[PDB]
Amino acid sequence: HHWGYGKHNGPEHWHKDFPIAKGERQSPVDIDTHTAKYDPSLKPLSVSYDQATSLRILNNGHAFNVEFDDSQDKAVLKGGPLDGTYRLIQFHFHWGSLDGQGSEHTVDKKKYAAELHLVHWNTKYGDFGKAVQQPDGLAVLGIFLKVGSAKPGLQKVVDVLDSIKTKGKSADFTNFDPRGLLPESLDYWTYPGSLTTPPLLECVTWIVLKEPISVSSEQVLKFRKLNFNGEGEPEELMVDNWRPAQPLKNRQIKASFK
Ligand SMILES: [Hg+2]
Ligand SMILES: [Zn+2]
Repeated sequence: HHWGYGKHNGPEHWHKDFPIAKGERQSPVDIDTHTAKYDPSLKPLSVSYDQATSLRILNNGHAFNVEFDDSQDKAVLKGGPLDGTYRLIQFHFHWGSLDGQGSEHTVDKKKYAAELHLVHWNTKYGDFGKAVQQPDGLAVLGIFLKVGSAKPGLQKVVDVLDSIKTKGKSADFTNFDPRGLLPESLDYWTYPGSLTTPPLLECVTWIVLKEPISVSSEQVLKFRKLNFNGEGEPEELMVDNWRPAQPLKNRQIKASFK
């Protein structure tokens, strides 16, 4: 029926409705740190989130998205391997049922507890919908989360989850600062890829940060209390909403560091 992460509608079934699932630049991928090419020409990343405007948080049935006002250049990403300005439209997470899994990208086969995706679209294309029709239409910042100390800047998100337990529910979520989720260093790996959930469009320039942020056991625990299902339906815990690593094929992963 509709895609999901269960045994009957999970990642291994996606190709039937979305043939691109077996494409040439699918994500996520395993990052082999020993064959990644240090590219000294890669410029530093420029994250300008000081004027970001969060608007709402929403349980969409596969994750929860925090949406931002992208009608103007308020929170943008540029620099790095990018040409042009990309606007932040939303961020979400992928997590596991256990601390030993949850991330989509892996480093030398290592899986993290979760992975944060900050989705941006290339402004030269006018809107998000037009951006998804271009090979350089999107830029996604991937940040790994490991279990340890609590992340202060993440608590506001955790506290509001109670209000959006089921699919379709949303809540106002203004004045949230995404800078509170960034690690200290901006060193990264980058390769050409795709969205990790259907439609799985190959329009993404992935920028995966080398340094993960840490969150407490109690913080990721609240993520696991969300439901894939809508209100009044049989409860299905929202856990393991991640896609397995895909073949790298004819692609080179470049590192901004050495
Ligand atoms: Hg595309
Ligand atoms: Zn994602």
